[PDB]
Amino acid sequence: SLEKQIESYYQEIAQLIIDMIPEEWAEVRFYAQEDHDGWKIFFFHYLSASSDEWTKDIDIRDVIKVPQDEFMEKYNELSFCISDFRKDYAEAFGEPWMSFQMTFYASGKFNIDFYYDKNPFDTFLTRLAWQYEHFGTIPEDSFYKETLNEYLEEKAQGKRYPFLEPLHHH
Amino acid sequence: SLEKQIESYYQEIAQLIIDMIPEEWAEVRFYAQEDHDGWKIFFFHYLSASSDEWTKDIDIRDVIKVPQDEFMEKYNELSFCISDFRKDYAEAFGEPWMSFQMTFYASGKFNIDFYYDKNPFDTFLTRLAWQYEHFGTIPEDSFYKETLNEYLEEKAQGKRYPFLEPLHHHH
Repeated sequence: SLEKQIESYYQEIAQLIIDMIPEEWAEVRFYAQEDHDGWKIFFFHYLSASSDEWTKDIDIRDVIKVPQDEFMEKYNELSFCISDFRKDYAEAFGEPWMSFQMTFYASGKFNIDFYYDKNPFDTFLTRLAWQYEHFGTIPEDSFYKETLNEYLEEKAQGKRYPFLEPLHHH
Repeated sequence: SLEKQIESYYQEIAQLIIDMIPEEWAEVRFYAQEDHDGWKIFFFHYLSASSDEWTKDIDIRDVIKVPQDEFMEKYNELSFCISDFRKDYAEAFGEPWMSFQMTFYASGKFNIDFYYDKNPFDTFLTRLAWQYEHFGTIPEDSFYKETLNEYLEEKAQGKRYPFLEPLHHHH
């Protein structure tokens, strides 16, 4: 079925991410983006089981035990998998996704949503805005805070970027 | 012309590498490989203008002052450029290259060669073997050393891997 084939892409992507995570995790959220011209942004965050804090993929290198090339190899395979998935999806569906979001849990639950919007933001600002939407994080550094304001002023005008957003007292 | 179009890829690849380099540099050596199923290895080293020591691409991230995502962005663009190049080259000439090496200098001078062999080694060992062939490096760490032995054992049998060797009767 088409559903099972989508599950296989999920499993293959999740496994590559799991291969890069150096410790026990409770939850992972992954963002992947590619346009018609091959411009790409992708990253994941994961909830550490032992500290209960979210950790960025890019921070793994600080604590990594295996050689860097081993990590970069999985990174490459993940970047390939994203592009290969996009082509096949476009051949089947008739058009490509522009981005997707995937969350998965220790329990084996997952969900994946596809989006067809252009992202006007660069990699650095895409991650901060993604963080902001997913976890309410304002960053500590002042330059990072200023950069996040770029996104926040866009939202203040009534613009929305559902591609980087998660899914009555007073 | 075909010559101009292909030189335009070389320049675009060099510029992406230069964007990642955080200091003055005298020389860069680049290796790139992709097969038919999209399996990829690529990396560069550059020669510092002062030190003057060779530095690995992967070690740049210890010293950068920009956010990591800015470097990862340039990394992604370089990676795409490689695959985009390969695919256009295959369309034009009928068969893709399997790997290539490029050296370029501060002056804008460069040398390049294309290969059509399959590399049986993985990313980690490929760099070790590439470093062994370009700079004669033998790793201090004993795990790194015994990994390189896998490659040296092949060489003891007369096997050669020109896709990772640098681009006479004196003693």
